[PDB]
Formats: sequence, C-alpha cells, structure tokens
Amino acid sequence: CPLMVKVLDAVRGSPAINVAVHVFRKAADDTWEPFASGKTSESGELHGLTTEEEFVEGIYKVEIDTKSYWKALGISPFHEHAEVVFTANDSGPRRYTIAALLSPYSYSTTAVVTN
Amino acid sequence: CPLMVKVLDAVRGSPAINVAVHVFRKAADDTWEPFASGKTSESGELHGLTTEEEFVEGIYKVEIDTKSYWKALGISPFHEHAEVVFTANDSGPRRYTIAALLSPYSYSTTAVVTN
Amino acid sequence: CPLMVKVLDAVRGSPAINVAVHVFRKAADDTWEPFASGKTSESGELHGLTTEEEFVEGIYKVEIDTKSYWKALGISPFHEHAEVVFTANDSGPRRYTIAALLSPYSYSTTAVVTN
Amino acid sequence: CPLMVKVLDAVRGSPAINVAVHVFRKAADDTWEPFASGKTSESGELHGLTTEEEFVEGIYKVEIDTKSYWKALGISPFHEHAEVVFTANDSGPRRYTIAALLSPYSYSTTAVVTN
Ligand SMILES: O=c1cc(-c2ccc(O)cc2)oc2cc(O)cc(O)c12
Ligand SMILES: O=c1cc(-c2ccc(O)cc2)oc2cc(O)cc(O)c12
Repeated sequence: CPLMVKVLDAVRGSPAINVAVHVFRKAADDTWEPFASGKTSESGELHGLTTEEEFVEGIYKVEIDTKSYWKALGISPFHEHAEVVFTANDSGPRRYTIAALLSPYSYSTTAVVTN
Repeated sequence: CPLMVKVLDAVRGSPAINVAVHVFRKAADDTWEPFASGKTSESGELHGLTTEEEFVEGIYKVEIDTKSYWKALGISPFHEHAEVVFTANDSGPRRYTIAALLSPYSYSTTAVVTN
Repeated sequence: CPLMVKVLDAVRGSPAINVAVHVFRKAADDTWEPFASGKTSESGELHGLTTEEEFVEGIYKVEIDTKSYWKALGISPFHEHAEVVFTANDSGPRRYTIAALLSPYSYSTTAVVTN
Repeated sequence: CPLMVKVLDAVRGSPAINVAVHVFRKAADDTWEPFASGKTSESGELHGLTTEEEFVEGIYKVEIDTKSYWKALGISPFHEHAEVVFTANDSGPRRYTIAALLSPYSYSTTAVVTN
C-alpha cells in the first residue's frame, strides 16, 4: 500500500485508537470524491487504504475525525476535524505516510515519503 | 477583530509574510461559502478579516495557502494548503487567533480562544 | 528586549500563564551559568529577561518549566521541562523570540529571529 | 528494549538518517551520566539503546544532535541540539518511544508510551 495514516495523542502520550479517517480524491469538477476510509488500529495506524493501481496522481484529502475522538475521551475539542490535502506525484518516492499529532486545540501533521 | 491569523516559517525562523488566507463559512445548504480573505503582513499576521457583527455562529474553514507561499519562494512543498475547520461562537462571541507554523513537508496549527 | 519567551497551552487553547523560565549561558569552563529567569504573564509572554548590553555572544539554554506548569494545574505530565539551546549573536545582535506550544506528553518550540 | 528514538525531517519529508543520539541518566549529584547512544537508521529509528534490566526509574535526557544533521544537508540551523528530559516511571506503560520532528528553526517532540 502506497498510503498509510498514523495518528498520535499528545495528551495521553499514546497512539490515537479507533479514529475515523476518510480519504477523498479531487474530481475534474473540483468536488471531493470518496476514495477510501477506515479506523486507526490499536497502534494508531491505518493500513491497506488503497493499492498502487488505484492510487494515481492527483489531489487527495485525508480527513481525520478528531472531534469524535476527543469527545469519546470526555474532552472538549476545538476543530471539527483535521484535514491534510496534498498532490500525489509519481516523480517522488512511492510510499506516503501521513502522520498527525493531536491536541484538543492544536494538531501537527507531516508527510514521510519513502521508497 | 474577532478573527486573526498568524503564520510562522520554521525554515527561516521568521514570520511567514504574504501568505494568502481564505475563510469560508458553511451555508444552510452545506456548501462552503466564501466569507473573507486576506494576506499576512510583514509581521506574519492577518488582521481585519471580519467584524463582530458579521462573524456570527457557524462552522468556519480557514484555508492557509501554504503551497502558493512556498512556491513563491522557489520551493516545491508537500501540502496544497492548511485547512483549519471549527465551530465558532457557540457559547457567545469569542476572539480567535489561528496560528500556523510552516515547513515544506509539515505544518502545525493551534487556536488561541479568548473572552 | 533582545530575548522574549512566549508559551501557549494546546489543551486549553490559551496562553500558558505563570510558566517559570530559567535562562543559562555556557561559561568559559563549559558549565551552565544562571543568566536570567522569570515567569510568563497573563498573555503567556515573558519580557524583560535581559538587556542588549548583557546579552552578549554565547550558547544559551532556555529552560521552560513545563512539569511545574502542568502539576500546578493538577496534571501529571511526561517531560521535566523543555530545553531550548542555541548560539546567540554570532553575526551581531539579534532579537530572539522563543515560542513553545505545550501538551502533557508533547511540546513544540520555534525561534523567531529578527534584525 | 524499553526505549526507542524516532526522528523525522519536516523539510524533506523523510526519516532523519544518521542522526547522533545520546542518552544520559541523572546521577545523585545532579550530573548527567552517559547511559547509551547511537545513530538513527535509514528509517530514522534508533533501537536497542538499553534493556529492561538497565532502564531503572529515574530522570533521563535524550540529546539529539540536530545541528550536525542540518549542516550535513547544507542547511543553517538554529539549535545546538534537541533535548528531551523525562522521568521513567514503572507505574506507567513499559515502552517509551521518544519521537522528534525537525525543522531548521523548530522542533516538536512527543512521547508514545505503550505496553
Ligand atoms: O502553532 C504554533 C503557534 C505558535 C505561535 C507563536 C507565536 C505567536 O505569537 C503565536 C503562535 O508557535 C508555535 C510553535 C511551535 O513550535 C509549534 C506551533 O504549532 C506553534
Ligand atoms: O506528525 C508526527 C508524526 C510522528 C510520527 C511518529 C512515529 C511514526 O512512526 C511516524 C510519525 O511523530 C511526530 C512527533 C511530533 O513531535 C510531532 C509530529 O507532528 C509528529
């Protein structure tokens, strides 16, 4: 799989478990077309979202449902969700890890792009 | 000034100047209506986006045009933009500062909410 | 004011108030000599630590007492403190803002260096 | 191994490879005693630093030589190094991952503590 999502919890110092993640691909008419989704595992990771054959060049949006995550922990959050929007490019390395570090009023995200 | 945006550059250790910012508000029909836009000053700050009267309750999206920023500096970055999505003024008027710290393959964002 | 420290709380979405900060400078004998100290205000800022005359070239350590901050709020955090270590004024006098964003098991820090 | 260090590069969107890491344990006289060290791998990770038997409760410092890393890439950095100082506690989960995300004028660090 060319796309993995990893989510961490900066309040508890843990993986962020059972977080819903939705991936969209930008269509020709600039709408967001559902592409893949899942929930992070006990290690905070979401594997197997797509395949090399399906993951063609284009703009993708990864939506991480941070609000539901914080509410399930009894914590009041700021954001509706975290969004990561990027272009997949065949010129670069083949594997994309989208990582996010979550706090109630803040988040960080980085891309780790490797061969 | 109930909505302010502040952007920093983590490569240069400086304000991120001339960063375009577009704000949207979710409409009754569930689309993103353009609400306000502007660009960061030499201090990396964007003031005057809206007014207390105009900044009513709603779900807002602050889109920070990070790709256009990096590309204007001769850099090819990872993200298209940073999107900050939040419910505002649910418990009455507040003042919101949306801060963002930018790197070519990573960003963080935090909200400072007062009064 | 050539050295300023600003601290934010990522759990509350607020300035981090009453955070103790201790600054050290590496001595000729390679030990950390106490240089200045203070605490953040209601704005999360710490001004007046030093003067242009006193803030000479050197290697400085800014220790932000994050554990004491979280514990004063009834929270058991991970880190003892955040340490920011840097060479200052190597190319002549500059103004340094050390910013830190705090969560119980995570922090970030960035420097804004001007003139 | 109860202690792992992971380092990421926010400029290149990659693991931070061949970064020197030094771990110290705080001695009874408040000095820092060398404990373990190594260099991050091609995946940006440093495994096998210590064992369960050696990693007793106490205060530890993880020093990440960020300055040499940026210089080897031809980039001018701000910090001398990144420091992560924490107490190992047997009450919590047994495995500590210290992660750091590096930019030239900024870094983030979080702890992922698991069983
Ligand atoms: O999101 C951030 C915002 C800020 C910041 C820094 C200075 C301000 O006057 C306002 C906000 O610093 C930071 C420092 C970091 O290391 C990481 C951040 O996300 C931020
Ligand atoms: O976005 C982040 C991702 C990670 C990370 C941690 C472990 C992985 O296997 C992959 C990514 O650590 C971090 C540590 C930080 O202090 C801040 C981050 O944004 C991240």
